[PDB]
Amino acid sequence: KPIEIIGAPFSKGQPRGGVEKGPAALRKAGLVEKLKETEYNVRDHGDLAFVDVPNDSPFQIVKNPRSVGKANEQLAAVVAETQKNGTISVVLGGDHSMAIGSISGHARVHPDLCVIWVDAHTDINTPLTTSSGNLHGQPVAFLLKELKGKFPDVPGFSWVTPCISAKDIVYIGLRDVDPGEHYIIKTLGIKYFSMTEVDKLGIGKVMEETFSYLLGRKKRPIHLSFDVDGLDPVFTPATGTPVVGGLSYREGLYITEEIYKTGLLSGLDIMEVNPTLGKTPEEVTRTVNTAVALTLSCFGTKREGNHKPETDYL
Amino acid sequence: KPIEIIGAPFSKGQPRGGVEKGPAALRKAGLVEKLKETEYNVRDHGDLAFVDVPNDSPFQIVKNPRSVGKANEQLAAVVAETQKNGTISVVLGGDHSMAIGSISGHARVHPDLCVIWVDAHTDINTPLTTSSGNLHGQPVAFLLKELKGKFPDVPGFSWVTPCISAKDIVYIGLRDVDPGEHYIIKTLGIKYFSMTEVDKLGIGKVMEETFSYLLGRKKRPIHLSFDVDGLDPVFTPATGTPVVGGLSYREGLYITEEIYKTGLLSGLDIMEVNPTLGKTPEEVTRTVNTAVALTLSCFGTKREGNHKPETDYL
Amino acid sequence: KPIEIIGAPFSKGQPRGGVEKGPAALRKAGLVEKLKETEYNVRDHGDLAFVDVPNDSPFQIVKNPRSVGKANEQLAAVVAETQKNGTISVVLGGDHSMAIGSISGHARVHPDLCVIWVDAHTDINTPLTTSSGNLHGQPVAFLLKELKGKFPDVPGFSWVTPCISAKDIVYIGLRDVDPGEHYIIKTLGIKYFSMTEVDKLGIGKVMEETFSYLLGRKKRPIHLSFDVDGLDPVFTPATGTPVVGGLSYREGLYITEEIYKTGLLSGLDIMEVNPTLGKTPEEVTRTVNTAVALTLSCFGTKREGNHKPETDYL
Ligand SMILES: N[C@@H](CSCCS(N)(=O)=O)C(=O)O
Ligand SMILES: N[C@@H](CSCCS(N)(=O)=O)C(=O)O
Ligand SMILES: N[C@@H](CSCCS(N)(=O)=O)C(=O)O
Ligand SMILES: [Mn+2]
Ligand SMILES: [Mn+2]
Ligand SMILES: [Mn+2]
Ligand SMILES: [Mn+2]
Ligand SMILES: [Mn+2]
Ligand SMILES: [Mn+2]
Repeated sequence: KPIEIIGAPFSKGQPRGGVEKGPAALRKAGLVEKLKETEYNVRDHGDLAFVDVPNDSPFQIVKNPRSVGKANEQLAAVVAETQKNGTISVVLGGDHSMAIGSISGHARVHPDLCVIWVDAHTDINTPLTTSSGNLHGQPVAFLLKELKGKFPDVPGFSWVTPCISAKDIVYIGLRDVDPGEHYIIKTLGIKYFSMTEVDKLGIGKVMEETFSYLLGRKKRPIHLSFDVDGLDPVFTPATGTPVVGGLSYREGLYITEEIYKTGLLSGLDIMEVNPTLGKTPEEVTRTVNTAVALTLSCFGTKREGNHKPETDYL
Repeated sequence: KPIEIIGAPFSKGQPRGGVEKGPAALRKAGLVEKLKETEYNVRDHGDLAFVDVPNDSPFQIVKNPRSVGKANEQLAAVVAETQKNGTISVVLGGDHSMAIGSISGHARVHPDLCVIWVDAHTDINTPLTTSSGNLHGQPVAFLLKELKGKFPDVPGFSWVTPCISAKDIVYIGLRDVDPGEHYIIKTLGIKYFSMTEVDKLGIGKVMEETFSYLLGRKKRPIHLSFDVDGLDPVFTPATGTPVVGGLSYREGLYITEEIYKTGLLSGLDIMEVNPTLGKTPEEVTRTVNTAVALTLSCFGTKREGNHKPETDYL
Repeated sequence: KPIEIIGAPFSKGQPRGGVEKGPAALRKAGLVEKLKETEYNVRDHGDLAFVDVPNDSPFQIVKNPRSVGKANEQLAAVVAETQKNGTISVVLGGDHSMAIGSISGHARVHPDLCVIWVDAHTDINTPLTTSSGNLHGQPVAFLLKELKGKFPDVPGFSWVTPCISAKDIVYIGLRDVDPGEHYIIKTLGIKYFSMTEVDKLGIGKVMEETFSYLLGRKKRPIHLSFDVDGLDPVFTPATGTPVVGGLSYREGLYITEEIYKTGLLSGLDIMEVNPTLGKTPEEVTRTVNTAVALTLSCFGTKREGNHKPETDYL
């Protein structure tokens, strides 16, 4: 099966600059090279080039709506394309607002996909409930069907179509949820596992329930939108919104290990890696590497080790 | 339901100065303000003022017995009072020796309460088994019934009455127990979960067994005496007795989260926070904040998030 | 029951110098003294003195084969001796290649022993599958029966006899396995718990299955070969091969605590501690201490605490 790396050097989803340098560091850490060494065909599509919408006025509170709507429009197109040709799309990137485009382009080719969202935040704020207007905290809002027409239309997102419902998404890692965001997820009966659940249940049982809940009836494609801040700040210190008491490095690998085993991985999001937010070179390296490592886990790399088929090492 | 903050800036329970500055930093970190934002009525009773017993000679090994006996006498009175009026008493404080007074005053108004003691130490040394004489490591000894008249009477604790028995107390976090202390807890068949049990069982199952063991028959009030050193030194570095390999920040929040859900929280002890023991400002801040956070957990604040009832955020 | 400390300051098992300074630091940290304080008879046999084989040419890729074969030959003899007299042998040491000698000498006196191997690596590379030739990564290869005559004879290991089979060994901590190594352990149906299993199952259940799998039928002696790098780099930072996402300080104590309770501990290996690889004095101290602590756990020291029998502390 083929794999395609898509860089999405974008950062207008949030105020802190640096995330556009994300895909660049992930590659610099040998994400491709390493990937090639697995049982998958790798092809680097390069980093999409975004054209900055001049005079992008803030739609009420929502900031840079047109720049983000155009950036995501462009990507969704590219993702749909590689999905079309039967390959797995892997989106390295800047902020998490690019998930709007990634999950959209994916949904087109596979309208029956479900989403496993590993993040410390829900990112389900509507243009009406954000307190910052930063779009990187509203992706789920544009993609959900139930949240359709529950908020005014935004400059540039016209092209979007609420493709997935609240019964096809699952959260794992939540620990910092806004009042409104909590309202929406309790209102729409969305399935999730907050750090407290992860604590009570254990990561093993979490993944167990997440699959039987999303693949119970029909076995559909899986889109893994992984927000690097879903691990405790200790492991992935270089991000915009660190939040203590989160997933651990082991837990994050186990979650990507189990998803691999389901053989249903169709799309991936290695979002929020910001090479400029590390208090020391170490931290940034720590962060870029676990991101890399998490990605390789999604595509084979097992901790127990791996060996090439049909080869007798003795 | 009402809540009442009672500062007890005392520190003669142990040699290291600084803990009396405890309640002051907890408030400085917005403990009240934040508390108010929950579904509870908050009322700051202020910091009790302790009068130093002059010429307080050491009763054999036990040090500052009269100062501690008088400090705890004063508090017990105050705690009983707010307990009397039907409010939850929250004791911020200096050393853990003030637990003698807190649990006493509480016991009066509710003689059927049980105690969940999150600490790395047992603090069940009798004036006869301490090796330091520091009283902050003997609280349980004065409160237990079975340990009645098993040690000589001390200058100033006359007013105390062994109110609870060893079948109403539960330990969670133990990892540094003296020879004698271990003897006593094995002798009196006291229930506890040492870091090893927490390791074997998982925090989820720990809490499960702790409740069915203390609320199995009758559902009684719960007194949570939380010694901040019960978390690993990494999370709460500013204390008198750091001990590695302890509870983690997540575990600590889960323990306070579950206790909240039992709806039986009557008294709380946020003991041992020492603003002057942090190797760097960071450490102190780290410590004061998790202490704060643990307290808010006890009264509502959930990681999955919260929203105000009867309010339609859409 | 008696205990005997045997230093094996050897380091030709791997390229990085420093490990021969291992036993010296472990003792410098009071390993003996502390040990004495337990219910065991302690006797320091001192550090074996190894004679360097001059002109030790590399057998193909395998390096320093004669120096290592002679070093291990010497030790096996000493270990068999103290095992003979009915005492427990504790081998402090340099690299893990010395396990060949330790487990051999042990097997002689107790041919029915099983091995619990706490390590991040399998160390089951045959002189034919190593990529470095470093012997500290091939111990199991020489000791296994099934791997008999599957590789050419090496200069100096003639004296060895594949004494244990793949159904008497168990791995716990694996997270960095070579392709070949993985092949061998899957081929020989060897039992193990990789960090992923530890994650899914929990350490408690791990130990549970490890015992019922090795002591299910017959209750035999246990040889614990503990590779200090089996803990995450955070706790034992001073080693040759750090690997992230490994066992935690608590987990490591639990594993040694449970093995103690089985009352079957016959031999111990406190391998790989390298006092010269610590980025700061702290790290080395951190490392030497947990090593020490893990050892004391094997012989009694419980976290819940200990008290001397027949002594009424009241
Ligand atoms: N509540 C915050 C959410 S911050 C979004 C964090 S993320 N996961 O990087 O998208 C907001 O007001 O935007
Ligand atoms: N074993 C020690 C116990 S130190 C008490 C620690 S605490 N939890 O802060 O009260 C003593 O001799 O007092
Ligand atoms: N695959 C490595 C294994 S490194 C052995 C690590 S240890 N546990 O210290 O023996 C090799 O090529 O020797
Ligand atoms: Mn996000
Ligand atoms: Mn996030
Ligand atoms: Mn205490
Ligand atoms: Mn304590
Ligand atoms: Mn090893
Ligand atoms: Mn190793």
